[PDB]
Amino acid sequence: IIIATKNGKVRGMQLTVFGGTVTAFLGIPYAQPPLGRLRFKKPQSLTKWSDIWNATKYANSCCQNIDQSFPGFHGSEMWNPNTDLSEDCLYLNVWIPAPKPKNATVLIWIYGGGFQTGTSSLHVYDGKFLARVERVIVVSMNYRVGALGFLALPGNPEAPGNMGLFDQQLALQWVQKNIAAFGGNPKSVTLFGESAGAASVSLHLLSPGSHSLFTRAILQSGSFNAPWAVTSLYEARNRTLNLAKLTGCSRENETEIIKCLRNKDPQEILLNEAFVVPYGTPLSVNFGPTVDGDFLTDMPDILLELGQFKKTQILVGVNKDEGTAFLVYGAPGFSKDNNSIITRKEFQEGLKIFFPGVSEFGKESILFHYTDWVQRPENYREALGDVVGDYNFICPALEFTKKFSEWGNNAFFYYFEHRSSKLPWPEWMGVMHGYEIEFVFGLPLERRDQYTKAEEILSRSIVKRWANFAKYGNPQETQNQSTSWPVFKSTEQKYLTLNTESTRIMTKLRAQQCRFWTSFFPKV
Amino acid sequence: IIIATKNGKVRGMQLTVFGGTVTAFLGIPYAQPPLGRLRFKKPQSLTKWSDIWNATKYANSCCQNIDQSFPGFHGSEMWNPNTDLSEDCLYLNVWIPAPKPKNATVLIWIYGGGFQTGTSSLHVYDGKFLARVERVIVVSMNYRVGALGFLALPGNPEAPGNMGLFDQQLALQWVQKNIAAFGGNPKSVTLFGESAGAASVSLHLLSPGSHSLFTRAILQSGSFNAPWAVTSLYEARNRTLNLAKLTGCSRENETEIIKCLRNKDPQEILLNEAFVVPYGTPLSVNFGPTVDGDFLTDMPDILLELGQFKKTQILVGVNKDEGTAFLVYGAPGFSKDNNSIITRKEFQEGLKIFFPGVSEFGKESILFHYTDWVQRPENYREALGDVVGDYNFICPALEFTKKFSEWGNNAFFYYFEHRSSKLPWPEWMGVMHGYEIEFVFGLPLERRDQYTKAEEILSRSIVKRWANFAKYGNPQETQNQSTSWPVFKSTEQKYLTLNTESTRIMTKLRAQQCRFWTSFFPKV
Ligand SMILES: *[C@@H]1O[C@H](CO[C@H]2O[C@@H](C)[C@@H](O)[C@@H](O)[C@@H]2O)[C@@H](O[C@@H]2O[C@H](CO)[C@@H](O)[C@H](O)[C@H]2NC(C)=O)[C@H](O)[C@H]1NC(C)=O
Ligand SMILES: *[C@@H]1O[C@H](CO[C@H]2O[C@@H](C)[C@@H](O)[C@@H](O)[C@@H]2O)[C@@H](O[C@@H]2O[C@H](CO)[C@@H](O)[C@H](O)[C@H]2NC(C)=O)[C@H](O)[C@H]1NC(C)=O
Ligand SMILES: *[C@@H]1O[C@H](CO)[C@@H](O[C@@H]2O[C@H](CO)[C@@H](O)[C@H](O)[C@H]2NC(C)=O)[C@H](O)[C@H]1NC(C)=O
Ligand SMILES: *[C@@H]1O[C@H](CO)[C@@H](O[C@@H]2O[C@H](CO)[C@@H](O)[C@H](O)[C@H]2NC(C)=O)[C@H](O)[C@H]1NC(C)=O
Ligand SMILES: *[C@@H]1O[C@H](CO)[C@@H](O)[C@H](O)[C@H]1NC(C)=O
Ligand SMILES: *[C@@H]1O[C@H](CO)[C@@H](O)[C@H](O)[C@H]1NC(C)=O
Ligand SMILES: *[C@@H]1O[C@H](CO)[C@@H](O)[C@H](O)[C@H]1NC(C)=O
Ligand SMILES: *[C@@H]1O[C@H](CO)[C@@H](O)[C@H](O)[C@H]1NC(C)=O
Ligand SMILES: *[C@@H]1O[C@H](CO)[C@@H](O)[C@H](O)[C@H]1NC(C)=O
Ligand SMILES: *[C@@H]1O[C@H](CO)[C@@H](O)[C@H](O)[C@H]1NC(C)=O
Ligand SMILES: [Cl-]
Ligand SMILES: [Cl-]
Ligand SMILES: [Cl-]
Ligand SMILES: [Cl-]
Repeated sequence: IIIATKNGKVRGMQLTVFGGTVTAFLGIPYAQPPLGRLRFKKPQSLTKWSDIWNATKYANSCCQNIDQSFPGFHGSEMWNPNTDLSEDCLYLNVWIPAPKPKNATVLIWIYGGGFQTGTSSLHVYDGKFLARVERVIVVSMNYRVGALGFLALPGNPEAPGNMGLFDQQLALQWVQKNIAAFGGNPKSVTLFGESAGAASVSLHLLSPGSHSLFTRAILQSGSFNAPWAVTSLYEARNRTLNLAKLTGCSRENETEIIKCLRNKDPQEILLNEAFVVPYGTPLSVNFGPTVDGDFLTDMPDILLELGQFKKTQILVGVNKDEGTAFLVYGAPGFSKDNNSIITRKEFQEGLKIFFPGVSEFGKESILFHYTDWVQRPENYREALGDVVGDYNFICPALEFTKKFSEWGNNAFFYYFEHRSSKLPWPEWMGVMHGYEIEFVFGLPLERRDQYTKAEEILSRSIVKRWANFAKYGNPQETQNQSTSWPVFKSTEQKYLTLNTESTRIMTKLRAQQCRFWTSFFPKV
Repeated sequence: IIIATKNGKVRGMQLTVFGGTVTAFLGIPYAQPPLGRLRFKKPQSLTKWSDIWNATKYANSCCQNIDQSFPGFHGSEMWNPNTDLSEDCLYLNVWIPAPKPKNATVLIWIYGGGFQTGTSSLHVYDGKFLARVERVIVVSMNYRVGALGFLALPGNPEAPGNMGLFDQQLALQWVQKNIAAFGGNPKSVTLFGESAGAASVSLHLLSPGSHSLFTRAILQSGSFNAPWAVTSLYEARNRTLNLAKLTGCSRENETEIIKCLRNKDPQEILLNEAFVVPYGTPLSVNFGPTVDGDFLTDMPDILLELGQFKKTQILVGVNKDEGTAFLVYGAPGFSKDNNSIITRKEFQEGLKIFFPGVSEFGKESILFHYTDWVQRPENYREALGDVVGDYNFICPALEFTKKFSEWGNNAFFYYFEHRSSKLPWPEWMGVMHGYEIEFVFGLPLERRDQYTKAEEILSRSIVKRWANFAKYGNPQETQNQSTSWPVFKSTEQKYLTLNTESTRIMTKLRAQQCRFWTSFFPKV
């Protein structure tokens, strides 16, 4: 099966899925390889080829450091790249239903990884189930991460910042230009992403250059107002300068720093990324989105507050235990291989790990809010995970949702509270960050895969809600006497819970905690 | 001029005021002298006399410690008793217009003094101007203060607690029974009081036994939810026991403690009051109102929250610099005789003076809220006064007013921001606690008295607003193109400013500060 695109012909492959067929185009190029003089620059448009480009396997993932904390452990290693790393990584994937759809709604996935890691080729991002079951087209792209994606010297087109966000945007344009040839509708495009991919989705809502490149947006565990999501101009300069220093690239002409940096081996850039900050945390985002005056015209908090964003429906959600994953990457007394009962003093040390440049009064105030017990051995263990999850993910998603909904548009908020029966991490970690993704992509619809029946049904329903959101702007499941998902409004603040037992309409998720993070904490 | 009362005849005296005449009955007894076996007991009803009781001078003030901090200084000494002290102090005063009114509205004054001091005979509480100018009747009473008024052993009728509040109540009853004989209307009775007298007024709103004894209420700089106004059952026991210890009255039968205490000289009781707490502040209320199960049936915060109070109009207000008066009674670096520029470290020490049993985190949180400057030498001096005024007076009055108004009734809130031209305290102390009182009582209407013309006019208007509140439930001045005083509602929270220049309608007095005291601080 060959499809003609604006730039040339591409050949896909056929896949058998659930007694049916999906056509996959894995590894289509969508920009000039950002090599040599192009390193650190905005992606450049691709020139046409003749002959048939073979899109029959996943392409290279972008250069990135890897999680080596737990070698041989599936819980961590499932997130590591499963394709060669290369600066030559600007590729995308298309999954289309078979037979070819006529005008299918398009779902475009943006992976997370803290803007430092990730790739579109992970097993948990495999778009074939969605294409099979919902007759949507799924698109996913690789975008540059780390310094190669986000090194910033404000205004300097040699290293303008946000390059990885421009990679995402050029791929959204590729879909606008090319997806009708695959039977897709460019006027019915939903972005969806998780963590940094969700924060990325939220920034496309703010970027004028992305306005016309999509219809609706889904934000899983992330948004651009999360404390890790946007690098200040101040931090970004300092970090670019530290990178320069660490690589023998300290200069006077700023364009001489970049020219020098362009001569370094990709691997020398990667090795030095960790150290550009004096004290990092497990949630460090050394190189991330900045206000560059191009993709992002002003501090995004100001844009959100004042209603300067694309007016459309949003679907937003978080997981019950967002913060737990992070505790075993540096918090004292924690371990994936025991129940991690910590003491008051370990808790206090843990705050120091997660809030390194925060005043002592700042830290005691967290302690004060989070240690008024209602004792129980796991009090402290549980509080630290909640601290981390509320501050970094839940309260920001909830605030993003209130502020966005205040300008008129329908918003839907979910609280995912199901722990995978296959989860390789311990029980105390609960409903972890990243672990709704496999339900969204329909992995439990595969009966061979060892999930329970209740999980198949949960996945089926979520897949239907996401597809209905995408096609119709309303994440209902209308056929099986399902709980109706109410609009989230800043007054009532209704949200839907997602779980195998009984799905509920509830109100004001984390009301007390978020008042602390959102109103008070930003003052310290 | 002789008037027959239920208990006997009383003779008054005539007074010349503003080219007219007022009749004064100064020193009418309203209960059995609470002496001997009656010490610490609820006031007992007075038995009739024959012959004419001479009410021609102020009676004894109740026993109390005196402010000796500034001998010969008018600023402090104007508040000290100006009549002999005696346990034989249960007397009241009546000022009536001449000629005798037909059915005049009645204004009943309850003095403050932290429930430890005060008397109805102060020059600033002289009811003759009000009687002359507004043709109201003014009543005022002495009530027991300190341990003699408020010593509590819950449930024990030898020392039940709240005796001074029962003194106030028996005097309200005396007015119900006797004021028609003076030309007054028992159905048109407004209580007004300042500081502890205002807190007392607010408790009469909660006490079922006071329900039928008045119509409306005015609260100047105080309410029962202020942090100093109600003694916990816990503190009260401890304090009664410490008093016992200090006087050689420690016993086993609790009624043996009281019997012993009844043998002590009044002066030995007074001397020991200060020490019943390990650490007091300048705002200490050693012996005050308790939940006694009689005057007060439950924790007053619960009563207010749940709407269990007399449904009527209230007029509530505070002064611009409530907290300053207190700083020269123990805060380091402060003095009435210099400009009291303190440093950060003095500020911190001052918090320790005012918040002695408060966690170190509690104190830094005050510091954090109050030291974000917009530097200026008087930053710290000003912040400490604001801390003290907001916490102790302004935020509680504002909260009382919101909560009361939420049950349907009209409430009016004022912010008194005029500094007396005659104020003997320094300028840095500004618009002090206690210094609206002389405007309310019309002292500036006396032209001989050295006040400015703008002050005469301000006093005239306030007197008219208070009298209109009392007579008609609406503190308007309707004749002189005055700013209309809007109802205070918990949404808009409109208040009127009182000053010589221009009177304003403003909103949400101390919004940021009170969120701190009212929502957050009670948690520490
Ligand atoms: C801006 O960067 C400086 C640079 O210091 C860094 O040098 C880099 C090459 C890298 O190795 C990095 O780890 C190292 O810290 C930071 O200055 C440092 O600040 C800390 C304060 O805790 C000191 O302990 C370091 O000694 C100090 N180094 C120097 C040379 O001054 C600085 O903290 C940073 N500022 C910002 C914006 O956070
Ligand atoms: C309840 O009262 C006790 C009694 O202690 C007091 O004895 C009184 C007669 C009087 O002189 C008073 O000043 C004295 O403090 C309090 O116990 C005291 O607590 C403080 C703690 O700061 C200690 O430093 C004292 O040594 C200690 N004394 C004794 C004998 O224990 C106690 O604080 C108080 N509790 C409450 C309810 O606040
Ligand atoms: C869980 O495992 C961790 C790591 O193995 C344990 O934390 C260690 O405990 C002891 C003393 O507290 C020390 O030898 C190490 O320094 C600790 N490591 C870290 C990173 O804190 C922890 O004790 C275990 N807890 C259990 C079994 O509850
Ligand atoms: C205002 O007066 C007070 C009291 O007289 C001064 O505070 C004193 O200052 C010195 C040193 O700071 C000490 O000798 C005393 O211990 C202080 N007394 C108290 C109670 O703090 C203060 O210095 C004066 N401040 C001025 C002129 O600004
Ligand atoms: C692409 O795939 C086709 C079909 O098998 C093959 O014949 C062709 O040679 C391929 N082109 C390459 C390897 O570049
Ligand atoms: C796809 O649907 C859109 C409306 O969203 C319509 O305007 C467009 O022409 C359609 N394209 C097809 C069926 O080719
Ligand atoms: C509706 O329920 C049926 C079973 O009665 C199931 O086969 C189907 O997958 C469900 N549809 C959705 C979208 O959940
Ligand atoms: C009360 O005053 C009257 C009038 O002057 C006087 O004649 C009478 O004796 C007085 N009674 C006393 C002093 O008890
Ligand atoms: C006083 O006015 C009241 C109404 O508040 C009325 O009921 C009462 O009879 C009046 N008493 C007089 C004029 O004696
Ligand atoms: C109204 O103003 C006049 C002067 O025109 C003044 O004499 C009078 O006291 C004022 N009345 C009140 C109640 O303020
Ligand atoms: Cl929960
Ligand atoms: Cl359901
Ligand atoms: Cl002010
Ligand atoms: Cl006016």
